[PDB]
Order: sequence, then C-alpha cells, then structure tokens
Amino acid sequence: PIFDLSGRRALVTGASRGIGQSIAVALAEAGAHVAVTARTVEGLAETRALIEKTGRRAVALAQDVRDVEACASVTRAAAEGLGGLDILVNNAGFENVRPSFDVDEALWDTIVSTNLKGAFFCAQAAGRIMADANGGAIVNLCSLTSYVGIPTAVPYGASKSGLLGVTRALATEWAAHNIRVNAIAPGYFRTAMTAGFYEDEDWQSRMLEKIPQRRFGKESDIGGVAVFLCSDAAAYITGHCIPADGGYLASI
Amino acid sequence: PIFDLSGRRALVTGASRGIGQSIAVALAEAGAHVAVTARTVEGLAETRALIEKTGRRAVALAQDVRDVEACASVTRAAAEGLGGLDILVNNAGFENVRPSFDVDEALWDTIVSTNLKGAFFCAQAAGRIMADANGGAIVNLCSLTSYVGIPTAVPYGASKSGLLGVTRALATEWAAHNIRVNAIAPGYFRTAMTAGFYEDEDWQSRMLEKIPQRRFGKESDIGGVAVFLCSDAAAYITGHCIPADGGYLASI
Amino acid sequence: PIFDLSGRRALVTGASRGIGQSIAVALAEAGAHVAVTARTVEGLAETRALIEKTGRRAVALAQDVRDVEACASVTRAAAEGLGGLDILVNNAGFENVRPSFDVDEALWDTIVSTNLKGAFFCAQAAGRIMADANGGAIVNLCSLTSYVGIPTAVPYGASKSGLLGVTRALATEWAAHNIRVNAIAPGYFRTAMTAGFYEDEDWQSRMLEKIPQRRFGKESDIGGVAVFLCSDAAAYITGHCIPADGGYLASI
Amino acid sequence: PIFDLSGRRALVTGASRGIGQSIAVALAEAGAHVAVTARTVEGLAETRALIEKTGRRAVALAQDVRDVEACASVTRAAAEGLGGLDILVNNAGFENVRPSFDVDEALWDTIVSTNLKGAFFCAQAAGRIMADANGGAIVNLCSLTSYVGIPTAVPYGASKSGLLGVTRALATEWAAHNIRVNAIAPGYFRTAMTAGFYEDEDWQSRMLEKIPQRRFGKESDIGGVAVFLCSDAAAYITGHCIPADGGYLASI
Ligand code: NA
Ligand code: NA
Ligand code: NA
Ligand code: NA
Repeated sequence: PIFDLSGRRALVTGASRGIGQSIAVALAEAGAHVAVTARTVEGLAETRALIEKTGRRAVALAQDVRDVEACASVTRAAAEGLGGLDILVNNAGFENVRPSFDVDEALWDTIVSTNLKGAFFCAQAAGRIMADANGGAIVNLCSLTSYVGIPTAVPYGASKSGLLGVTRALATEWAAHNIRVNAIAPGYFRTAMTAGFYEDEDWQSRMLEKIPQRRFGKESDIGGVAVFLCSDAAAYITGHCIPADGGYLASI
Repeated sequence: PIFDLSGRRALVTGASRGIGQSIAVALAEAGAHVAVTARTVEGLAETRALIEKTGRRAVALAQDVRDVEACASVTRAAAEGLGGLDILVNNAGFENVRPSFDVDEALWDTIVSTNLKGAFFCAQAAGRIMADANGGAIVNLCSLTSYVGIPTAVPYGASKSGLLGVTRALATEWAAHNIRVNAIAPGYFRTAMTAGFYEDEDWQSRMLEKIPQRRFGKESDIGGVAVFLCSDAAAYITGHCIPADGGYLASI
Repeated sequence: PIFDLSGRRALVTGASRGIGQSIAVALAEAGAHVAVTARTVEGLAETRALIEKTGRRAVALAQDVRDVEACASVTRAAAEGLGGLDILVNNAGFENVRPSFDVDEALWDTIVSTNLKGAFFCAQAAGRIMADANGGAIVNLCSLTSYVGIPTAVPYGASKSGLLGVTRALATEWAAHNIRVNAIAPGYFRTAMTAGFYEDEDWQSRMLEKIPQRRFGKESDIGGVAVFLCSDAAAYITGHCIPADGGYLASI
Repeated sequence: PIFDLSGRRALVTGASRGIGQSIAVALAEAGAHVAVTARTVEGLAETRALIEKTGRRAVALAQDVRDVEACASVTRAAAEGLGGLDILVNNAGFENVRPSFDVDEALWDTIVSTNLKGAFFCAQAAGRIMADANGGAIVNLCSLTSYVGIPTAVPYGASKSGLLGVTRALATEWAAHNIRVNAIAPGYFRTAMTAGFYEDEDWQSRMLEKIPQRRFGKESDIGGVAVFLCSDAAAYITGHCIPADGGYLASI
C-alpha cells in the first residue's frame, strides 16, 4: 500500500522512448492512469501499447516543451483526458556535446529551453492544477551533470544543474500546497546511450571503471525510483535528488 | 514485486523504539524475516510483538555495539536464527548535546563508538556473511548533522558525518560482492524527540519554520524509505543518503 | 607574491555598484589593470574613481549581457583597452522574487539571459582570448540559491544553480588551456540588500539567527575572496565555489 | 594587508614533512610566529630551519595527538612559547589502506584517534585559549574521502568525513567567540604520495585522467590556501572546506 499509486493520475513528458518510457510504464504498473507526450503522437505507439498492457488508461498528446503555451495547454489537456492530475514527470530533454568555444546562441537556446525552461513551465501548469485540488508529486530528471561537469556539455550541464535548483526552490515554495518536488539523476543508462559518441570502447571501459557496479542502467534501475518518489513512502522527501548511477558519485 | 522483500532476512540494530522499531516493522510488513537487537532482550517486547503481527519470524538478541566482539558474534547469531542474512540496518545511536569546551574523552568515546565504530564493525560482520553468499543491502542511519553542523553536537555530528563517509567507501568497495550500501538521514522525527531539549517551544517554532512541510516526521515517513533502499527498486542506488526531512535541506 | 595580481588584466561585468564594484576595486588594489562594465558608462563613475585611486588603469564600457553580440564585442574591446585579458569576473545579475504560479515567459527570460546565458557567452569570449594567449582565471558569482531553494526565487535559483554547473564543466574543459574557472556564492551582503523586501525586520532577525556570525557581509568580506581565486595561491583550485556567508550553509 | 598574518601566532600539528610542513612555512612567510609539532622534536629540524629562514620564531614540541592529555598540554605549551595562540592547523594524520573485511579494532582506533579524535581535542584546547582572548582561525585537513569513498580506505574516510562534520559544527558553535573554523581537502599531492601504493603507474595514469589539470599538487598549491583561510580576506568564510585538487571533484 505504501508504494501503491492506484487511482493517481500522471503526466510524463518526452515519453516515446528511453527513461521517460520506462518511468511512464512503471507508473502504470504501480496503478496510475498515465498521460504521455512527445513531439508527435505517432512516436508514442510503443509507450501507449506497453501502458495499456497494464489495463490502465493511456492518454497521448503532441507537445513541444519549448513552446511555453504548449507547456500549459497540453498539460491542461492531459488533466482533462485523465480527469485530474497529481503526478508530473519532467523527462523531456535535448542532449548535446559541443566544444564550448563553438556553442552559438541558437544551440544554447535549444538546449536550455528544452531541458530547463520547459520543465519549469510544465511544472507551473501541473502545479496550479494540483494546488487547486489536493496536491501531488513532481519528479524532475536531472543528470550527473547536476553534480559534476562534463567537458563540451556546458549548456546541458547548466540546464540540469539549474533544474536541481528548480527542484529545491519549488519544493520549498509548494510544500504548503501539498505538492512534493523531487528529482532523479540517472547515471549512464543503456537506453539513453544511443548517440554515436557512446560506442567508443575506450570511453566505455573508462566509464565502467568509475562505476562500482561495473554496469550501465537498465529500465528496471529507474522505473521503481520514480514510483517511489511519487508514493506515500516518500511523504517526507521533498527537494531531494536521488542519483541512480551504480555508485558513480559515491566512488573515487 | 519491485518493492517486495519476501524471503529476505534482515538485522536491525538498536530497534527497541523509535526509528529502528519503525524500520524493523516496515521490513517485516514488506515480507522480510527480521532480527532485532538492543541492550536488553526485554526492551524489544513491543518491537517483537509488532513484527510477529505480520506473521513473520522475529529473532531478538542482546547487543552492545560498543563491544566489537558483540558486533560480530551477535550478528552471526542473528544470521543463524534467521537461516541467513541479506539486509542490515545500522540504527543504533547515542544522541548528545554538550558544549564542545566541556566534552571529555569518555563522552567522545561513548558517542563515536556507539554511532560510528559500532556501525562499521556490524557492517563488516554482516558484509562477510553476505559476501560468502549472494550479497545484500546495508542501510546506515545518518542525520542532518551529516550535512550541517549543530552547535554542542560536535562528537555526534562527527559520528554521523563519518558514517556517511563509511557509506560511500563501503559502497565502492563492496559492489563487487553484490552488496549495496546506502543511508537515510532522518530530519526531526517525533519518535526520536524524547530528550527534554525538544519541548522548548521557541525551538520548536524556529525549527518548524525551517521545514517546508511544517511538521515533524512520523513512523510512516521513514519505514518505506528503508524498504525502498533494500528492494530491487533500488538496484542501481549505492553509496547514497536519502534525507527524510520535510524539505529542510532543500530550503533556505 | 602568491596573492599579487600585478600586471594581470581583468574584466568585471555589472560593476557599477555592490559586489561587482567591491571585486573590481579589490582587483585593482592587488595590482591588476581593470575593465568594468554596466548598462551605461555614466553609472561606472564611482567604480572608475575608486580604481584610479589605486594608480591603475580603468577601462569602462557599455554592455548588456543579454545581447550575445555585446558579450563578445565588448569583451574583445575590454581586451584591447587593457592590452590583453586574463581575469574575468561574471558578476552581472538580475535579482527577482515572484510567486512561481505568476512567472511569465518574459520574466523567466530576463532573469536567465542576464544571470546564466550572459555569463556563459562572456566566459566564451574571454576564454577564447585567454586560450590564444597563456590562460587565465574566471570567477562566477553564484548565490545561496546554488545550494538551497528560496521560495518565489525559482528562475533566479535556476540561473545561479546552472552557473555553478557551468563553473564545473568549463573548469573541466578549459584546464588544458591553463584557464581556471571557479565561483563565489555570496550570502547576504549589505551592499546587495537594496530591494524593499529586505527592511522587513522580522525577516532580518530570522535570517541573522541562521548566520553563525550574526552579521551581513561587507565589501571587505568578498573582495579578497575574488583576488584569492584569481591568484597563484589558487593554482590548484578549479571548478569550486567558495561561499562567503558567515557560516550559513554550514549551520543547522 | 588583507592576506597578511604579521603578529599572528600559529600552531601546526604533524608538521615534520609534507602538507603540514608546507602550511607551516607558508604561515611564517605570511608573517606569523609558528609552533610546529611531531612525534619527536628531531624530525622537525627541516621544518624549523625553513621557518627561521623567514626571520620569525619557531617553537617545536613533541606531541602524540592520540594522547588527549598531550592534545591539551602541548597546545598550551605552544601558546606559552609564542606568547599566545590565534591560528591552529590540524594536519596530523595516519593514512591507511586495508580491505574492510580485514580491519581489526586496533587499526580502526589508530586511524580514528589520530585523524578525527586528535583534531577535536587539539581544537578544543586551542579554541579555549582563543575564546579567552580575541578569537582566531582553525583549519582542518580533510581529504577527497570527505566527498567520495576510496575502497579499502574506510576508517580513513570515516575520519576525514567526520572531520568535515566537526568543521561545520565547531564553526557554528564558535563563531560567537570570534573563532572561524574551516578546512582544506587536499587532492593528490606529490609530497603526500610516499607510500609504495602510489608508484603503480597504471594507477597514476588513471588518477591523472580524472584530474583536469593533469598534475599532482606541489607545496605552492596548498600553502597559500591555508594562509588565505587564516587571513582577514576570509573573515566571512566559516564552516567551509576548500578542495585543492586540480579540478578532480568538479570533473566527470
Ligand atoms: Na565518482
Ligand atoms: Na535549509
Ligand atoms: Na544553514
Ligand atoms: Na570527478
């Protein structure tokens, strides 16, 4: 019962694949009715089918989190489709590496709008709905770059470090509305390591030596973390970021 | 299933009351067979009765974690009573305030032996058993004093700050044995606020204003946190400390 | 000699008053030739007069750090006026409180462009100059909001938390160019507490009780911190943020 | 003037070689009269000669920081030789690696007594002297193990993590006596890498790849850091730990 989400209503952004898909499905498996977004509705087909496998309802909507209007209207539409809204997972994110001397304005904007600004304005919209009803839980997807710096991932790291600041300030501000706000910093997860960058085997060997568990994360390594942060088991946890990283941050 | 502990075998030290009692009972409620210790067996009567209410087995043993021998022999005896050992909660702790100019050797020792050294040597003993079988999970009880300083609680804060260091180093060292090592830093919990210190109402008002949730922790605010850190949902979490503090650390 | 900045060439942004003015003057007092910027040249009159009091050269230029072009051209112009550039202090910042349900797009942008994006693009420009010569030091002005959350200061906290991420990633990326990148998080400084918000005396009493030194910062409490981070005494410090806060973060 | 220590009176423990020797000499070079301790007086010959090179007075005394009595009496004797005491550097430390399954009671004690307990009781003694006069500054030597875990360095990491907790709590408690308490976490310094462990060249290559500056620390990389934390430039810094690590902690 303490981890059960039966009857909760969740929105998970950028949920067509990877982490967001894992989280969305795990929320449905724990009892929740789940709305999922992506750039196109058609890219959600696998996520929708995996959710409806649980028996629960899946709402699916188009959304670009860079459009501040769509952050609000598509969040309100998600609420209407579910009959309410008391869980938000801000997963949507643009990943990028680029030498910092070569970052132009446009790149900066695409990264920060998507990863930081978008999550704020989705939070604001879901928050207002939660505040008018009986509260809820928000989970932001941060990164190892909220704790350390990756060279050539400067705008990205700014984004995710900023989002951790957002997590703490919103937690403090919205506790009085019964809204908890927490974050997960995934380490290196197989399902997020699509980019050509990651096949470089010397890189892989080097990174694995920094991870005590000597493995990259599977979907089972994060879904339950998101359920936990949304559940009554986490009633006294707010403004906190749980790293799911196989021990990377703890390790020399 | 991801949060289920059925068939796991747990040891929780200093479990006669408070946090340790809460954790022990919540482990039993999640499926585990639980061994509990305290200075005397007789003080465990309430904890034993609450566990056996779940239908599960409760082993109960006398242990002073200041005796390094009892850290080993009573841990091995707990294993024998359960038929194994794959969860350890190091809860045992001596709390104290004393102006630092007035701390003598003996006080220092009592606090650090109990809170830090004891937990190391219990970890070592449970660890070796886990390492010879198929691994397990260890959860250390840290404190807000692992993050900030409380005036006149210097030895205590050294203890709990040290234990966070222990959590990180053991996590890194023992991941190769399939042993995860994590911690919980409780904030201010009603069940731990027995000492005369805490009735000072100006203190209470001042502390509550630093906690976004404007409340002190209940047993439901930590039991599920310990279950989570022991479960398959936390398979990729190691060397981490989850604060359960109503937002205190996140807040200005 | 280890703290001496004789012959160094510095740029300090948003230096007409407050922290930035304090830092700029302290750099000049430690030996540096200093360029200072603000929205208008005329607002720099006090800062210029205090610098020229040291005997050293003061260059003064108009700059809006929200204009990415001015981040580059006015930084290059500062270099030309000084005959080089090997210190950058990113001080420029827009402070704001606003209930998060009431933050609109425009406010978000003004805060984040000024505080985070501006500092990145100034860093990039100063960085490229330093990288083409013999390196240098960059100091970013962060805030307590890089560590905790202030309710109704969400965009601001995102900005300053992001800038700490920027500090770490740039440090890691640019060490190979002999460019150190560090930050200072001022606590509550008298010279920065202009806004009407801060006269609320109950607030003042409450904040002072959270600061072990029971006082707000003076200009002498930060100038030397900036000199230090720029000096040979800090040759092995990079990617770090020094809080100057009278013990706030360390304290319960 | 802001970094000048003329007329200050300092005690640096375990100062015969390495970090402690570097700090002691740098304090003397910045103006201070310096007392230095070690197990034997004869081992201080090089440190004494380097101090007296500055023209300043060097007091030298035998001290085992594991003896709580010697923590007090030898600190009071250092005061008498100097004519006062307003700087303490707790440098004394026993380094060790040992598989945690193989740590016995005696080893634990030697490590924690030396590294944590000793520094507390030296702080207490220097503190009381400072509190009876006009205050002062204390600097504790922490380690990367205050932030991350090194496998087989568990007792050591407990010690140094604990000492960071001590730094924060003492800072909070003793600010009202005009005593600032801060720490330095050295990274990997050439002068501290004596143990046979460190010649393993694969280790060296691996560690250097984790350090952005791609070098180990020299004595010039820490001496100025200690002077800074003792100076008027650091008047608003207390309870803080400065890592001198070539960017290790900031870096992925
Ligand atoms: Na690490
Ligand atoms: Na707080
Ligand atoms: Na604090
Ligand atoms: Na690192």
